[PDB]
Amino acid sequence: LPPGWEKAMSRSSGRVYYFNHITNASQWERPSEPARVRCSHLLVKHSQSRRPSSWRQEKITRTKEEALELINGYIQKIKSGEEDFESLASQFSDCSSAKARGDLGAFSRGQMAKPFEDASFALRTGEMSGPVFTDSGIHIILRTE
Ligand SMILES: Cc1[nH]c(-c2cccc(Cl)c2)nc1C(=O)O
Repeated sequence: LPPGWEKAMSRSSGRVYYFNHITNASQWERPSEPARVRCSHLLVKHSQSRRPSSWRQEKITRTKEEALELINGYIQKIKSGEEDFESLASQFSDCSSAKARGDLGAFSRGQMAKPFEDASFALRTGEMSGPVFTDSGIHIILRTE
């Protein structure tokens, strides 16, 4: 199985699934290193972010755990096809990258916060992370190239 990926048992269903401890991705389907990758992300900041401020809201008051709830909801809507990643990022990301549908451009190792970087580099093109925690807040990351 590729980097980060492990088999787990579903506690609701009893079926095996796969989890990635690097990107916090999880899926039923069995899965599945570049010098640069290109990603977009959606950031939900909280009261404990390094700067609890954004273009959406001057003073970010939500708790870390309320932020995780928002992230989980967005992942649901992306996975169900109810909303697409780009649209939720444009509307709801606390990163200024929201204005470019969450697109950050290409980057190499040594540039991003390590949890983000490691998540980005362990995704394959087209793959989406689960909740990824950094000092900025909580991200969902989409590897586009
Ligand atoms: C507004 C913003 N974006 C990011 C960011 C953007 C891309 C990757 C990572 Cl790790 C963090 N941090 C912030 C912040 O204000 O802390």
